[PDB]
Amino acid sequence: SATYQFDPSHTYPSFEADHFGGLSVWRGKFDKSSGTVTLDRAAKTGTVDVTTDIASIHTGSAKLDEHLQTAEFFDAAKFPQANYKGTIKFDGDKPVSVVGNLTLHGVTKPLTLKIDSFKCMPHPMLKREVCGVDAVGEFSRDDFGLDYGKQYGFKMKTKLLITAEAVKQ
Amino acid sequence: ATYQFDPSHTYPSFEADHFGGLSVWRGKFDKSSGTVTLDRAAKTGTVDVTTDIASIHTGSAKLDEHLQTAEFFDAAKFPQANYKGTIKFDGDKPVSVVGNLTLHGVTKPLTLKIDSFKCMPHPMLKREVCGVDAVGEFSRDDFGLDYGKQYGFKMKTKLLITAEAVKQ
Ligand SMILES: CC(C)=CCC/C(C)=C/CC/C(C)=C/CC/C(C)=C/CC/C(C)=C/CC/C(C)=C/CC/C(C)=C/CC/C(C)=C/COP(=O)(O)OP(=O)(O)O
Ligand SMILES: CC(C)=CCC/C(C)=C/CC/C(C)=C/CC/C(C)=C/CC/C(C)=C/CC/C(C)=C/CC/C(C)=C/CC/C(C)=C/COP(=O)(O)OP(=O)(O)O
Repeated sequence: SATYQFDPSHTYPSFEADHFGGLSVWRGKFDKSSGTVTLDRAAKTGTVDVTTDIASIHTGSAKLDEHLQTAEFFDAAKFPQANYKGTIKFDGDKPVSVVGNLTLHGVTKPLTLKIDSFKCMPHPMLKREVCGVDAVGEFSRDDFGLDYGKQYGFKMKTKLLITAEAVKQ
Repeated sequence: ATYQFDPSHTYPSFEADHFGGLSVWRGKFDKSSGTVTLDRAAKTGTVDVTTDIASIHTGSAKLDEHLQTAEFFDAAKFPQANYKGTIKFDGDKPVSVVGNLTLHGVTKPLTLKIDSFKCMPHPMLKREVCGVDAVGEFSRDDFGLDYGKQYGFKMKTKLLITAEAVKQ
């Protein structure tokens, strides 16, 4: 069993969201995350606790970024952070998913992240073990009270593409 | 027909390796512009697009600035990347763009696969808008961008392209 702290400079949730009913895909990410992983490879368990600052969104449009902070969408004044906690599941000898709960826009809903890749190595600078993952999830944003655009043909399905690296304490 | 890219819905996003599979860097370039031609009867069309290197966003300001330097893109020398290509149709629908990318002053062949294509009247502008999601992949060392190669970094770089163009 081991405890690791996410390296913010290599931990980001990226997303994909719909524009105009399939016209194109909005892609972007949140720049500021932090948290902790625990992993016990021999017991085939582990956990994640991660927090993302909503104000750190980047869409490519500074105007959209600022607009999404308002009460029409994230209401970042009331809910500055999103938080995910979950239990790591293994399939064979490697982690394969995290089953847990996301709190976004003040609302808590189930969310499972599938782990597409997992690697551990000695960190080229800090020396201690660093574990890294690529993971994916999807949710319907209206389940978190985020239904803007629904009345105009926008699809609520939101994809998450997660980069994370965590360094053993 | 001729269409101008709407910069606010046109972005090349990317995926790149970190430490030989440790994780995936994701980001995008925020500023692009250009033009599409489409003759859907004749089943042909073209793309001409330019992206500003200084518009890169990776989530890490330190990395964004390091990428500008002569160690990587050398934006003082080469501020823009430019892609031109010919649209191919798989019948009625565009399916790919076959062309050339100029990146870091080097021109190489690059094919973009079109995963989705839709045209519709634009809500606000009241002219036709066409939109695509497209993908491509290249090896960055083919453009002289080999940083990290000595240290196990993979050179395969994926492009995930969002584009919307409004009919003139
Ligand atoms: C071993 C190890 C490393 C283990 C770890 C394992 C692991 C999997 C760890 C998890 C790590 C991490 C980082 C997890 C992240 C978890 C978190 C907190 C996730 C939540 C992320 C989050 C905040 C998601 C929100 C996503 C959303 C809803 C984004 C916004 C999408 C968006 C752009 C919607 C469109 C809105 C609008 C208004 C569009 C219209 O455009 P507009 O320009 O106005 O004009 P037009 O009129 O043309 O439409
Ligand atoms: C009808 C219609 C709409 C038709 C249109 C069809 C169509 C397909 C149109 C195309 C539209 C568009 C927008 C096309 C775009 C084409 C263009 C010009 C594409 C080029 C984009 C471009 C500039 C690509 C470059 C991508 C690259 C190489 C990005 C950087 C990758 C990167 C971050 C690599 C990592 C490098 C390093 C050094 C990482 C290590 O640093 P770090 O992790 O901080 O370090 P350490 O751990 O030590 O701290």
